[PDB]
Amino acid sequence: ALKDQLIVNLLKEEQVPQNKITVVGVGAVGMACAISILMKDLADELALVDVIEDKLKGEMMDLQHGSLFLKTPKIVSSKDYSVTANSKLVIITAGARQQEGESRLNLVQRNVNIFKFIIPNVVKYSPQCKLLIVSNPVDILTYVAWKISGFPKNRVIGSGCNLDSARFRYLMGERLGVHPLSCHGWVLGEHGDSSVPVWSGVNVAGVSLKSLNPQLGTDADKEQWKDVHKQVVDSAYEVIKLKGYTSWAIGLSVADLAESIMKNLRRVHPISTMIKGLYGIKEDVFLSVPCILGQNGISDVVKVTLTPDEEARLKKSADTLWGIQKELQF
Amino acid sequence: ALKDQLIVNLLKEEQVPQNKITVVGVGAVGMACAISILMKDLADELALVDVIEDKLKGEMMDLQHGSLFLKTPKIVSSKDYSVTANSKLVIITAGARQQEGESRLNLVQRNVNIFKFIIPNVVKYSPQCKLLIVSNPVDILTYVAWKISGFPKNRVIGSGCNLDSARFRYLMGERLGVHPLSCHGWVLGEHGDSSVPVWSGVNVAGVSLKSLNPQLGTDADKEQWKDVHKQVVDSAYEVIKLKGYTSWAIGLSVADLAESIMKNLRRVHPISTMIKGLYGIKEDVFLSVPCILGQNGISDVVKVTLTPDEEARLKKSADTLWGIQKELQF
Amino acid sequence: ALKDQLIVNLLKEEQVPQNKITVVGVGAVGMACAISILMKDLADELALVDVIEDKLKGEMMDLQHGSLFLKTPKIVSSKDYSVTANSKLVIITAGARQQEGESRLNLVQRNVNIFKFIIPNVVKYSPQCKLLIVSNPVDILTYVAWKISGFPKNRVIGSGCNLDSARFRYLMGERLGVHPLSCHGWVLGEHGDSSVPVWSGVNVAGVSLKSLNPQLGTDADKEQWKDVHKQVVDSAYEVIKLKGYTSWAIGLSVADLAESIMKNLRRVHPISTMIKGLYGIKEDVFLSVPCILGQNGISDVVKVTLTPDEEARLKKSADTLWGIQKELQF
Amino acid sequence: ALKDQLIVNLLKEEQVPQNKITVVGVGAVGMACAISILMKDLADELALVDVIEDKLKGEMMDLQHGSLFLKTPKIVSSKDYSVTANSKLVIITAGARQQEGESRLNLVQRNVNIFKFIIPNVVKYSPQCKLLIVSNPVDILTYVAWKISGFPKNRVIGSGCNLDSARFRYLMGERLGVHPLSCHGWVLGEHGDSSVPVWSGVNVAGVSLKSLNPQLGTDADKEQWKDVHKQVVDSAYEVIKLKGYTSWAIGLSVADLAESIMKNLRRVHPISTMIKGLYGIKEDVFLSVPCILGQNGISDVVKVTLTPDEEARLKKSADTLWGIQKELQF
Ligand SMILES: Cc1nc2ccc(NC(=O)CCNC(=O)NCCOc3ccc(CC(C(=O)O)C(=O)O)cc3)cc2s1
Ligand SMILES: Cc1nc2ccc(NC(=O)CCNC(=O)NCCOc3ccc(CC(C(=O)O)C(=O)O)cc3)cc2s1
Ligand SMILES: Cc1nc2ccc(NC(=O)CCNC(=O)NCCOc3ccc(CC(C(=O)O)C(=O)O)cc3)cc2s1
Ligand SMILES: Cc1nc2ccc(NC(=O)CCNC(=O)NCCOc3ccc(CC(C(=O)O)C(=O)O)cc3)cc2s1
Ligand SMILES: Cc1nc2ccc(NC(=O)CCNC(=O)NCCOc3ccc(CC(C(=O)O)C(=O)O)cc3)cc2s1
Ligand SMILES: Cc1nc2ccc(NC(=O)CCNC(=O)NCCOc3ccc(CC(C(=O)O)C(=O)O)cc3)cc2s1
Ligand SMILES: Cc1nc2ccc(NC(=O)CCNC(=O)NCCOc3ccc(CC(C(=O)O)C(=O)O)cc3)cc2s1
Repeated sequence: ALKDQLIVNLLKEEQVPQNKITVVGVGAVGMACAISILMKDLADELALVDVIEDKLKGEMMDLQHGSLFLKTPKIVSSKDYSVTANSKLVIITAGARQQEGESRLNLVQRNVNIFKFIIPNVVKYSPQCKLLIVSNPVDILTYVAWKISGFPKNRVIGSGCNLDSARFRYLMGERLGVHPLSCHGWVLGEHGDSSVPVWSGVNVAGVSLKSLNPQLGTDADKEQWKDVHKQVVDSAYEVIKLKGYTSWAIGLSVADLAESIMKNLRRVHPISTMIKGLYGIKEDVFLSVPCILGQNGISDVVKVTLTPDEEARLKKSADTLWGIQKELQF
Repeated sequence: ALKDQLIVNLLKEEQVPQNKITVVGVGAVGMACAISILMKDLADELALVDVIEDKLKGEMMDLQHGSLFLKTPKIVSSKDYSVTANSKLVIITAGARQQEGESRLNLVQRNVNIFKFIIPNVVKYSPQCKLLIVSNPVDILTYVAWKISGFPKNRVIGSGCNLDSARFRYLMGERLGVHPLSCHGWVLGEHGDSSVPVWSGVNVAGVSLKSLNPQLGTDADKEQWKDVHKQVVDSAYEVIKLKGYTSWAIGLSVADLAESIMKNLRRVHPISTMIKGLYGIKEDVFLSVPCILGQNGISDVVKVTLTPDEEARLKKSADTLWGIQKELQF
Repeated sequence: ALKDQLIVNLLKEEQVPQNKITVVGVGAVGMACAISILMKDLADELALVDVIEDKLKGEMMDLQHGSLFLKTPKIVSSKDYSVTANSKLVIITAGARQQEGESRLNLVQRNVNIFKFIIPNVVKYSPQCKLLIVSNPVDILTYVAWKISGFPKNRVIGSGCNLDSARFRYLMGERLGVHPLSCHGWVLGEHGDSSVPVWSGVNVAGVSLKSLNPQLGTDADKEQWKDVHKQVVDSAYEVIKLKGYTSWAIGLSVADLAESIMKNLRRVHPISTMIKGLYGIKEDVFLSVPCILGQNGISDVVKVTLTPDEEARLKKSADTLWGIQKELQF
Repeated sequence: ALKDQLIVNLLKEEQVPQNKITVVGVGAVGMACAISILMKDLADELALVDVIEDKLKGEMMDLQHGSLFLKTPKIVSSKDYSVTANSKLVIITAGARQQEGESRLNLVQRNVNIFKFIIPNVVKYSPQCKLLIVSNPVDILTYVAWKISGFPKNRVIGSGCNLDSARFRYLMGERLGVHPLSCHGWVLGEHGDSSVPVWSGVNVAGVSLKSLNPQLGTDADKEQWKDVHKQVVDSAYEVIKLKGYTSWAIGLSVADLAESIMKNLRRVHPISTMIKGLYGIKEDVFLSVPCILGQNGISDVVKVTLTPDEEARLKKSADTLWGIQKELQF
């Protein structure tokens, strides 16, 4: 053989991948996550899983053809979950998506049914994984993935409001003529219609915008900053109306979270987690609050100081989500 | 105003972008080129152009929303070519695509018609840009864009065989158990069924595979390495059949060329250029040969020593292209 | 020639660089600025300048030998300023450095004299550049460089407190178990002994540390957070005592500024700029305040709401600098 | 505590890093390896070891201070090897370095004595690590480290000719006006005076320079390409004569090797390995040959087909190293 005439093997020792990531679902969101992760050099192996065999194989092949231009030496795929073995991170992007004028909360029964099959199959092969839930409704589905997997809460994370806050900072950046990296502002609660803009923490270089304009984000606001949060809520629906779905911003948001987990950065992200005990919330509600994210998932929660109004709205977001949780049959 | 209570403006000046890239066409190919260019931090401004307004705006907004995760501070879009003013590089991804089982050569007239409108509009707003042609049949469309633009040949580049070569190195690497970066092999001529594998130059660490296997790539080869090239040829068809189209591999291949251009790397890439005078070729045929690629586009061409068999194959590829090319009127 | 047998030249176009950066001074600081800039791929051309012929050539050569691992195709050096022609960014690291126990302010006469020679020569060859002053005392030398150059104030930037702030954030991060990227805090004023910690602005996810601990930064503070600032002020001296000089942190700080400038990011950095007209300062004092940094240098200043105490501290920093500055002759 | 008012901890756990790198020795080379590894985002933990306590603490602090601009969340140091625990890769840059005009082989006994202390300590704390030997004479010290460690040969690697080859490629690139990435040349054998240029493998885009110029690298060669190899051999001497030592190029070469290891790349590098069984070498000689490098270190070796003269030159290099490997007492 040519290979043996060219190369002498000196070590047969087959090995386990050290930094493996799995993406479940090869729809537009799943593939945006995949390409983003590959372009950030986060994994030594990427596995893709779906139920549509041809689409799955075609997606994997297309990525494989780009290997010369990447630094992820192994890209694999299968409808079989054995292909996901030894993953450090499992990203769940499977399920029904909302039509225009349909709530993400309306996806609940359909996506819980899909999760009942995916979750156990996924956890089985990767004892060291963190579960990163992207599928909607993300908050409810992070709670669902937590209850089905039986994982500790630190290991089960929802992409939640990382994208909402990225949109909030883009929009604030645009109004102020400043890069989003230097515009700070938090959108917490549901990754949906009940999200909460934390006006009290909106700042540039530590300067509170609300200290400058105390009416910031109210109906009394001369510059109607509330319209920025309105634009954040309406973002998915405006883009869906235009191109039929969304994929790039979410793929980059998910890759941002994968980077913190894979590199143990311990950076703070507004992501879906269990908030029972915080803000007088006594139920097992999952929703976005600032979390410290690293190699063991969420190791810590940032206790944001909310004004009674921001706190009322966060509790309103938690009540909405709890009501929806009351519909779950396991 | 809040902005004025927060920020003291010291310079109101609206300066020209210095590293601008335009992508014409927001189909799956154009969007893969856009995402890859953004992940590679190649541009300070990205412009998108298409004819379908909602789609175009939606793609732009989706990319805009991921700004927090990027280093490209301005992403714009319009059907109007004024949006492309002062681009350093304009990437053409517009046009008809082949069906599964249809030659790229069969798109010629449809894409020539579209190029008759696109090219003068690009030239009007960026008369000093480098034109990178991706639309199929790439080799013929590069010639057509060169004829329409009136640009010198160095500034009209076709993505050509950059991808065929990346696929060849991926397959070679998978057979040898070596990363494609360390597997060298060139696929030249038409980015199509008449491409030419240069078996004489196929190597690992400067070790000629042909010196180890004199029948390498021939019908008489025991290991049938010619099948690797057949897999390169069938790549697009295979992927179109499974997923419906191709995008990721071409998007990374285009980002690779954009990088050599934007960064003046002077790396060698197998890309579409005029080959009149080489290998006894008399006509204005454009096809892939190893080119030195930098800030002024194609400055030089590497003279590959071809065997009588490889030469004959390239001459036939040149022959197939001119047969279509000669008939054209625009 | 072998080059002509291998390569056919198609274009004899001289080529002018598009993203050229010059580093004046090949001392530990200049070289740490160079390697960081090179590893962030910010330039297509790097030029080095010094007065020690041998040191200059050796450093230039050592960088050149790493070319295969870099994306900067041209590395050049000379004692002649013609080597720096057409730079977009010129980083000044030439000058005397302070001993242990000596103030950066004591370097003023030696460094003003050196700048009288350097600044006109840089300005002669790069009329479009941004001048980035690193040499000490940075705040006074920025003013000196601005007065000599004839450049508008937006294009004369001091590295200032970008380092002091990175140090503050690292220590804050270490205390909190959070990445410095998520620990916000600002050190303004002189890059020196009179720098000002803006406790009122110190926060994690928008949560004011001073709201949780009102005693923050005072002698009354049980956790002695004032010590974080004392460690920031003592940093250079502590590191000089241990290693003989500082280089890695300043090099990364400078490369951070180079990235916002070269890439037109419009990020907010605490860098040296004219403060006349803010905080009741009546003289042409240059010190660090949060600035929007882009392709035209400093376009805007963020007006920080300082507590009376923090403002008095800032005004004392300004007084300290003017004391030195008013005694200058050039 | 302010930390606890701000943060709620979910999980008080053992933070064993997953991608840990140790650099032993904080001289100019060790620090160039450290900066290059940090700027390539290869590790989640960097540990520095040295015998000079103040110099070590100063270097650690200086890097730590640049943390905000990095993605390596923990940088530590100690003279005690407990700090190196659970390293994936341990880089040895400790020992005497050569003076102007002193041979690397002259450092042999001083460094062997140092390796008798270092190697058992590294092994005690990271028994499963890959050992990357940089200290000179690297070929000999890789054999020394292998014998002392008792590690299998795949996990004991010498930086070897990776730098000699990058230099050769830079010089060839400069001569041809092509980026070093597209210029292929291999320098094998000792990283020093007896290194071997493989003229038969020198090429651009699979085009052999020797087929174009049959006298390439010989005395008869009109263009004197043998002078390119002489410059590779003289490089460290020329740079030591100019700047006092070398650092940038080796640091970048070492980070390149660290990248193949950490990311399981399976790239081919000319590195120090046991060559017993090749080219008529019957003894335990370590020297550079092309090696497939990944997560298990060197798993395979490319059998380079050398000319009778190139083979003779390699046997000569092997004879030189074995003669001295016999000068060893440990
Ligand atoms: C083996 C199996 N086991 C189960 C178990 C349960 C279910 N259950 C359901 O099927 C749930 C009901 N389904 C919906 O109502 N879906 C709403 C439509 O939403 C979408 C979602 C994604 C795209 C992809 C799209 C893009 O990503 O852009 C593209 O790429 O084409 C398009 C439309 C099915 C199976 S199949
Ligand atoms: C038994 C079974 N096993 C499997 C295995 C795989 C699959 N495969 C798929 O179903 C793939 C196709 N479907 C999807 O990709 N759906 C996920 C969409 O998730 C999101 C999440 C967030 C956004 C962001 C957006 C918004 O929040 O709306 C905004 O804010 O912009 C958009 C869409 C099906 C099955 S069935
Ligand atoms: C304002 C205008 N001026 C003109 C002038 C001329 C023409 N020219 C023609 O249309 C002539 C007919 N062309 C073909 O025969 N097309 C073959 C099918 O090729 C494709 C190509 C792309 C996709 C898009 C793809 C993606 O977005 O990735 C997806 O999924 O839809 C789908 C099918 C159109 C216009 S519109
Ligand atoms: C007057 C007018 N102005 C405009 C302006 C914009 C648009 N917009 C579009 O046309 C967008 C939709 N169309 C496309 O995206 N088509 C481009 C397809 O190009 C490629 C190239 C290479 C590959 C790689 C592949 C292969 O080579 O097959 C392999 O090898 O894997 C695949 C597809 C239409 C008009 S009409
Ligand atoms: C053609 C010319 N025209 C002029 C005109 C004026 C002046 N003026 C002065 O010379 C000013 C007087 N100098 C001092 O008092 N120096 C105090 C200590 O400064 C340092 C600085 C750096 C290092 C580290 C550095 C290294 O070791 O060199 C490294 O490699 O990192 C060590 C000590 C010189 C020239 S030369
Ligand atoms: C007529 C002439 N033309 C030339 C041309 C070139 C040269 N060449 C040199 O002078 C090179 C050697 N000199 C230096 O490198 N000195 C500048 C050091 O600048 C800094 C800046 C910041 C820090 C950060 C640090 C701190 O602030 O102390 C902290 O906080 O950690 C440390 C040191 C001399 C001449 S003379
Ligand atoms: C018991 C003990 N434990 C310890 C622990 C730590 C330390 N610490 C140090 O010894 C640090 C200071 N010493 C060094 O840094 N020396 C190593 C230099 O290594 C190289 C390697 C390659 C090149 C490349 C170059 C060339 O090959 O020359 C070219 O080709 O450009 C240059 C220099 C001492 C002891 S003693």
